[PDB]
Amino acid sequence: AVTGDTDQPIHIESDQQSLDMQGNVVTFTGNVIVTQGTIKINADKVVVTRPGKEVIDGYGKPATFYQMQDNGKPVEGHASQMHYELAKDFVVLTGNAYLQQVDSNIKGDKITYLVKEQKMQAFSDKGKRVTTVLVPSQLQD
Amino acid sequence: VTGDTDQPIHIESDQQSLDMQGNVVTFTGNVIVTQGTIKINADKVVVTRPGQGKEVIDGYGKPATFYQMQDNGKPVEGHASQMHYELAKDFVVLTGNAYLQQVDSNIKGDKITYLVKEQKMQAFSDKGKRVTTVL
Amino acid sequence: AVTGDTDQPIHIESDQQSLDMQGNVVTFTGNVIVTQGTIKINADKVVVTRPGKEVIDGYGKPATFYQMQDNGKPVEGHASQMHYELAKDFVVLTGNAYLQQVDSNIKGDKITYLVKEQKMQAFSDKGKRVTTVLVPSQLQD
Amino acid sequence: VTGDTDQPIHIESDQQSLDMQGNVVTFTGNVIVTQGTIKINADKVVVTRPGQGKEVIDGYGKPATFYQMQDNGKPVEGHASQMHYELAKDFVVLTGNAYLQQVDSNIKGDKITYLVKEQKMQAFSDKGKRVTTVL
Repeated sequence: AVTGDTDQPIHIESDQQSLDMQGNVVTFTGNVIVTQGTIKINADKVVVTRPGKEVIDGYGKPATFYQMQDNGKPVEGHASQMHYELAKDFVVLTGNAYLQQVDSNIKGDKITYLVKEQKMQAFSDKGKRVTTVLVPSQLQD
Repeated sequence: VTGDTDQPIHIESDQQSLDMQGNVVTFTGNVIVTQGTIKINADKVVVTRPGQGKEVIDGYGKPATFYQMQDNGKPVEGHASQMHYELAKDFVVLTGNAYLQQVDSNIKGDKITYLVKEQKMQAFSDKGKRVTTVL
Repeated sequence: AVTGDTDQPIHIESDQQSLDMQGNVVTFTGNVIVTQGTIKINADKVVVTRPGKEVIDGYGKPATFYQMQDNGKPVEGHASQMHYELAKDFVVLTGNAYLQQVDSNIKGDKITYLVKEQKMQAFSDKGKRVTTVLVPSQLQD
Repeated sequence: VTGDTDQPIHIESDQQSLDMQGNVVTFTGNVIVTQGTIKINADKVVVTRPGQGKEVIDGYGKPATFYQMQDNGKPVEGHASQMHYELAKDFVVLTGNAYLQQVDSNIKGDKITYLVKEQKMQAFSDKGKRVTTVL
C-alpha cells in the first residue's frame, strides 16, 4: 500500500446519500466512488458504520478496488462486496472475488488483504476452489 | 523440460496465504500445482520465490505426488510424504516412503534424491535398508 | 554350481543406491548383499553395468562369494573384487584372492571360475605365486 | 613312506588350471609339488585324482626332479625330462636323461622304471646302450 494512504481523508461521492442519526449509519448510492489517497473503491451502494474505527462496505456487480503500492505498481481487484476496516487497514472481498498484484493473482469466494502487512489470504466455499497464479518475472507489466 | 522454470505457476487449493513481503505462498487442501510440464499434488504446498529462478516447492501429502516431463520425452514420476523441489539447482528430494521412476527405471527408499539435469537418482535408508531385484 | 541359479532373479540389498540414467550404471553401497539362487556376494560397494548381458562388480575388504553345488557342498571365496558376468556365468576374483571347494583350495592374485564348466584357473603377479592344495578324501568336510 | 598317499597335495606355481569335473589339475612355471615326504620340481605338472588313492603325477622339466623318503629312512632322488608317478601302483617312470639313486645305489638310462614297494629299479636305452662301472 502506498504508505500514508491511511492518514488521508476519505472522500466519497454518489448520487444520493442517506444519513441515519439514530444508529449512526451513512449510506451512499449511485456511481459511488470512495477515495482515500491512492485507494479507490467503486460500488453501487456504500454503507459506512462506526461500530463503537470506521468501517466501509461496498456492493457492486462487481465493486472494484484499486491502490498504488510504494513501488509504483497497482493492486486491483473486484468482488460483490468490499469490506474495508479503516482501523486495521484490512480489506475483505467476498462473492466471486478476485485480487491482482504485479507478480501474482488470486480468484476465490473470499479474499482478505492486510494492507499494512502485505499479506493476502483466499478461501473457497464447500464444493469450490481458490486459484492462485504466480506471474514469471518477465511476463509482469 | 528445462523451460518449466520460466512458466507461470498455477495452483488450486481450498485456501491459500500469500506473504508478499517474504515472497512465500502456502496452499492447503487438495492442492494442485502446475508449472509448465510440472504437476504436484499434496495436502499442503509451500512455494517460495526469493526476490522466480531461485524458486523452491515443498509438498506434504499422504502419498504426495510429483510429475515432470524431461527433455528426452520421458516423464519423471514419484511420490513420498514430503517433496522438495529446488528449481535453481534442478534438484528434487522425496522423503518418507519415497518412490521415483522414469519409464523403465525406478528406485525406492526412505529418501530419494534426484538430480534432474545430471539424470542421476539416489536412494537412502533410515535405520533400515534399500533393496532392489534385477532380472 | 547349483544348476538353475543363473535363471533366478538377482536380489540386491544395501544402505544407499545410486542410479545413473545416462551411461546406465547402478551402484549399491553399504552392507551390500547380492543374492541369485544359492549365489551370495557380500561387498562394501557393488556396481552393476549392462555393457551392450549384465555385469556385477563387488569391492570389499574382502568381498565374499558363496554358492551351493549340486552335491550339497558349498564353494566359498573372497578377494578385493568379485567380477561376475551373468551371461557367461564367469566369476573373477582379484586381489588377495582365495577360492575353496570341498576337495581343494587355491590362493592367488587372480582366480577365474567358469561355473557352468566346473573349471577354475588361478594366476600370480610377477614376483608372487599361486598355492593349490588338494584335500585328501577323508580330511574333507 | 607308504602313508604319503593320504597326505594333502601342496602345489606352488605361477599359474594353474583345475578341471574339477574330470578331476585334473595343471600347474605351470617353477612348480613345486609336496605331498608328505614327496617333493617334485618341474616346469609343468599335471595331477589327476580319478574319483586320491588312484592319483597320478606327471612332471615336465629340463632336469625335472623327484624326491621321496622311503620307509627304511633312505631317500630316493632322481631327475629326468619327464616324470610319471602312479601312487596306486607305487610306480615311478623317469624319461629322457633319467637318473635315480637311493643313497649308495643308483642307475642311469633313457628310461628308468622304479617299483617303490618292491625296491627294484630298471634302466632302458633308446637306440643306445646302458652302462655302469662297479669297482
